[PDB]
Amino acid sequence: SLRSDLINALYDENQKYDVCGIISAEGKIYPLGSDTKVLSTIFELFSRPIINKIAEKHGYIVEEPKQQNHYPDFTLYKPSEPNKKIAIDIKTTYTNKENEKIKFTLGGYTSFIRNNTKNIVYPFDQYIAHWIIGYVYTRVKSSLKTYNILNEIPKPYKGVKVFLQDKWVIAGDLAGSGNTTNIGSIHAHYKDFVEGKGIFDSEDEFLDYWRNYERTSQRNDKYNNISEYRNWIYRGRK
Amino acid sequence: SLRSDLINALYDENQKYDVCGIISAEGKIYPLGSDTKVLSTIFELFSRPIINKIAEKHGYIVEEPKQQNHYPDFTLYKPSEPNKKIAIDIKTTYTNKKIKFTLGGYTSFIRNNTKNIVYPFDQYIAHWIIGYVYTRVSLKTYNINELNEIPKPYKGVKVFLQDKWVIAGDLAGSGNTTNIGSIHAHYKDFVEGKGIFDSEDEFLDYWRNYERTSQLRNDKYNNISEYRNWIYRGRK
DNA sequence: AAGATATCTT
DNA sequence: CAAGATATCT
Ligand SMILES: [Mn+2]
Ligand SMILES: [Mn+2]
Ligand SMILES: [Mn+2]
Ligand SMILES: [Mn+2]
Ligand SMILES: [Mn+2]
Repeated sequence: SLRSDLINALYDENQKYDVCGIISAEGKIYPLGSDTKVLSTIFELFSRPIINKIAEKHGYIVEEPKQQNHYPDFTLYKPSEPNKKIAIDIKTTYTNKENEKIKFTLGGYTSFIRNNTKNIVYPFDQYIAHWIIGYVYTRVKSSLKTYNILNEIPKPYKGVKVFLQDKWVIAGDLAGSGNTTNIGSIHAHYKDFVEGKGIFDSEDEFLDYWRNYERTSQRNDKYNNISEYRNWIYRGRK
Repeated sequence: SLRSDLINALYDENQKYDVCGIISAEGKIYPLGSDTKVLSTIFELFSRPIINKIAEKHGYIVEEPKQQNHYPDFTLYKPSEPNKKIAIDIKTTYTNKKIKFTLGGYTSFIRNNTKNIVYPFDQYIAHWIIGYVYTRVSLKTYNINELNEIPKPYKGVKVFLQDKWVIAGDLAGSGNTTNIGSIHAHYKDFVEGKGIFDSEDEFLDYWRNYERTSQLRNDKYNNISEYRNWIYRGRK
């Protein structure tokens, strides 16, 4: 499928190529930094050509937000099925030591999930799937000078791993951020995201949970986690 | 000076080079995107070796944050006087052809000496802003021989180095993330320092006492004139 | 002015 | 974990 081919292409590109710098049209290269702000951007730009190639191979149109601050990073759709759009979002996180547990922030829970056209390229109800291409990397004089046309240039990361999974599948029950009201993913090992070991039973449960999750702990008398939500649901949503 | 040599070096590097992609050790090039989140990152990495070069020429050690989410991008200090550090922070904004920058939070290091800062705030004697302004303009890969044909995600870029206080405005630059907003002016005003604050003392005091929401501010002050009136009322 | 867009630190 | 930080934009 488009999906099996997408993840295959991503997993494969990550194996065969290592980003190591920014290059100008004149051939001068500037090294990269080791913080997530830099790597998330690098990993996303590294993903863009692959995502588009595969989509074109499957007859899908690819569209990126025309305006900034609009989810998702990529919208894939066939003209023939305008209401079956697929949102693909690239997310990145780090770890100081490989194999440790990781967590991702999975977008806000007060924008498009609560409002059909809020901060999304197309209305939420036109997408039938929301995929997450998650990247994980172990943080790592040389990075201070410029280089000319590779191999010597030090790479600010170690053991980059990539996965593709449904957002609802890896969604957790605890916020991924406070003042920016983000859904938090499960806090588990990379293998757990690949195998889809989340906490919701269905996409509808994930949606209902985040659509009724309160903004601050002061959730006290509603629900703060999946167990409480199920009890809340059992009682009649009150 | 270090400042004049840095400003010059910045201008020259900007005139001489156009970043056009990310390159792998294998020679394959991925193009750049056209949003601030991407450009801010590129403009900053572009700034690093030059800031480091001039610092070396002047005998300053350069330190970047070891920890994420800590101001500033670059901490410079001479090995003899460690208590007189210079903070250099890169900021970026776009133009579809008057501009404004967010200038960092007003509830972190300026209210607490050790909050979100690499070194105590009181060890810094200067806070410089290297501002990049770009006019907003592929999904294919390229090789070295195709450098000149890689589409740039910007039509033109202008860079400036000014003191933070000098370009600071009086309205926030963000709400839930409580950032100071710069003045809303033309690129030339940032270069020439046509601010609103009478002094860095006034800038600091204004942002250290700016309330987070309009409700709170409406009892104190929402702009420069009101803060001045608040001062006269005895800071009450 | 308030709150979105992406992640991380305390 | 929560809350609030990191950078910008809508
Ligand atoms: Mn994007
Ligand atoms: Mn993304
Ligand atoms: Mn962890
Ligand atoms: Mn919109
Ligand atoms: Mn700290």
